[PDB]
Amino acid sequence: KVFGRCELAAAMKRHGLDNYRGYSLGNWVCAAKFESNFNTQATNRNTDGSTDYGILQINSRWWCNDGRTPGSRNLCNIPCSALLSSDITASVNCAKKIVSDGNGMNAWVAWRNRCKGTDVQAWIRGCRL
Ligand SMILES: NC(=[NH2+])NCCC[C@H](N)C(=O)O
Ligand SMILES: NC(=[NH2+])NCCC[C@H](N)C(=O)O
Ligand SMILES: [Cl-]
Ligand SMILES: [Cl-]
Ligand SMILES: [Cl-]
Ligand SMILES: [Cl-]
Repeated sequence: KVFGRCELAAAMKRHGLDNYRGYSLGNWVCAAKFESNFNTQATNRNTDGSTDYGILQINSRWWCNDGRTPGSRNLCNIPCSALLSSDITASVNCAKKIVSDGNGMNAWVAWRNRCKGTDVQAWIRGCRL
């Protein structure tokens, strides 16, 4: 599923991401924009052989099981495929665990490089939330 901008903001809010660990909804929408262009089915292989999955490009190295990332963990206790569903529940629950992990949203390199410090409120502007 390719979400609309306000559509995703709404879904993220419903699943409790808005201001989770102090990160406003706009941060999460901006992160999803540059990670996946709002596409739940996005996948990208990393140089190390792990793969990033879903709207927030969650990595098999630590967070999900894909059966093909040697030495990896599955800290969200899910198959990586659950992160590609049109229902964003698994991605949000896993993102909550990731952002609690110590480095906040810097865990997402695209957020650090393209969203951090910017006017992230623009991402939810005009949305009936
Ligand atoms: N959120 C991340 N993927 N961070 C990268 C390092 C992972 C971190 N050492 C951990 O607790 O698994
Ligand atoms: N070149 C870019 N990546 N621009 C993204 C900024 C989008 C802007 N915050 C908006 O939603 O209207
Ligand atoms: Cl957009
Ligand atoms: Cl594996
Ligand atoms: Cl599995
Ligand atoms: Cl933080």
